[PDB]
Amino acid sequence: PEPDMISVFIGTWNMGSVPPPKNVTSWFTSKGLGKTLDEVTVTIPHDIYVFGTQENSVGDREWLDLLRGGLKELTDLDYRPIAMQSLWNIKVAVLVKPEHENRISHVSTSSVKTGIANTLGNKGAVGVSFMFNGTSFGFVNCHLTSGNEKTARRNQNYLDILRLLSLGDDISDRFTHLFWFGDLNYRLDMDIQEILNYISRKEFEPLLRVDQLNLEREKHKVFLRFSEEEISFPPTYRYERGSRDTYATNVPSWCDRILWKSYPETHIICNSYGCTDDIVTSDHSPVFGTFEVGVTSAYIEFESIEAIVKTATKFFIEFYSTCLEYKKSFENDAQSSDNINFLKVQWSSRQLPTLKPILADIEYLQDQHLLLTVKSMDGYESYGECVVALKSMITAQQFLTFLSHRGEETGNIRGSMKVRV
Repeated sequence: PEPDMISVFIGTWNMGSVPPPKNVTSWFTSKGLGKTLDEVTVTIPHDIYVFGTQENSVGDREWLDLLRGGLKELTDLDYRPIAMQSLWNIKVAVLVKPEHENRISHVSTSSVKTGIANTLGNKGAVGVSFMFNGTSFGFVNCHLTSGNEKTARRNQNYLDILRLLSLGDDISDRFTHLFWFGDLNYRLDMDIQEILNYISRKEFEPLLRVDQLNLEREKHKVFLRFSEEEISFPPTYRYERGSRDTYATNVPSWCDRILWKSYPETHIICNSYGCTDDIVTSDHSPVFGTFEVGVTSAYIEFESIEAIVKTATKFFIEFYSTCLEYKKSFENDAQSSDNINFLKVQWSSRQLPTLKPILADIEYLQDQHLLLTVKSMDGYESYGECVVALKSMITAQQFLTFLSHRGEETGNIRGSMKVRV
């Protein structure tokens, strides 16, 4: 009866403060350049459409009506808005096929301004989250600091959004699938003429080697734990308005991006990632991404858990899951330190709780996830969280993962657990 997979469309477009054209068909249908949807059979009406825009001067009401009208003319379906959020001229909207409206719950929205001198809200982010049956989704649409030289400012904008957006403890591990897209504004570290030469040859690999987002991700400095699909479309900025023949330091760049972060052992596949070449009202080309995503419609026991945490003495663990009705441990009963500012802490089975899932079916349990948070006895401060999938843990089996807190890696965790049915 209920679906076990959905198709999600994500579109991002910096509209350049001018009216869009009446027809943006190519954007909605993943047609143009890059990884595209070419066949009739794969160009499907998606279950969820998410539209993120920047420099959007269309009124909220009017823009949503254009999206609803556009989807209706395209699909013959009356797509239902489930949420929308604007921050000044940064706007996101989520629309769902009518047959799925009953499956949506726990809708949330949020926005954050980023700036030192500027808090107008033309730089920042907007966010929307919800549950589709038992699977949660977060969508963040941003517009970060511009300029070739401002990489460090963009990385800080990212960190500030991650820490301050109140969707649904940062947002990193709040959702089964977190999509982050927009005008990220990362540029190419290369001279204008060399860039244009490579673009003429349709040779994108030499350019992608000097893309600042790729370099910063590779250096572990931003978008930790996010993935991006391979880019095979030309830079989406900066074009002359009225054609895509001519690019206008502001060298050509892939400013407009879609990235995702998913819970372990989930099903997610990127089916398209590209840009249009026939929408020409803005100095940016619209970018599309489509995804196939899995959705979901007994005693959990721990033999032991060991963690290494950054600290300069006693810690406990909180266990959280949507499949539970929340639970906690006693303090660690052992600790040691090979190195200064790191503490190895151990919890024997006596210190650890037994968790009780709501249903006992294997098909239900294999799709669930546990959130573990390590907190200090003194102050109840989080020193790190991680997510463990139950899919491979159903004898005792070992999990091994890493602790994160507010965008910093803060240690690791290893444990033995049993899921009995």
